[PDB]
Amino acid sequence: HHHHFNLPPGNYKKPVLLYCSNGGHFLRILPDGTVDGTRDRSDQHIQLQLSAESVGEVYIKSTETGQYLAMDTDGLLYGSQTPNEECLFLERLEENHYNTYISKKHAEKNWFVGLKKNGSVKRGPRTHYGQKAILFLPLPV
Repeated sequence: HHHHFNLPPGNYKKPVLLYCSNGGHFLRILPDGTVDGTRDRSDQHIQLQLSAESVGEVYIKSTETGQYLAMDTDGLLYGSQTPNEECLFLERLEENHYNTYISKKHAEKNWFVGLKKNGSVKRGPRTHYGQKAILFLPLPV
């Protein structure tokens, strides 16, 4: 147990857009497996479906391509065709409002899903508690 257990109130009944408070980008998983952010609300690759695998642990899946968000051994996010250990994230409430996603595999290292102000994803080791890059709001599609 390396992290707190404050959980967000939302559920996984329907797909969502994961809006990053840092630069206002939506998390996107492109067909080729690339992960980044875009401000284009009409983009077809920002619709994501979350599912609970265990209380507080989720998969984040592209509804358009079926790919799973995953963080590799060097902290880089990628789209995986199949669910694996790198695809589980600890979904937590942060600052009493936002959702944060910590890599379960690398939870002890405090590696988060984060977006920079320019729309590029942050590498795990460059993220940490306290940043704006790690704060997301799940918006209904």
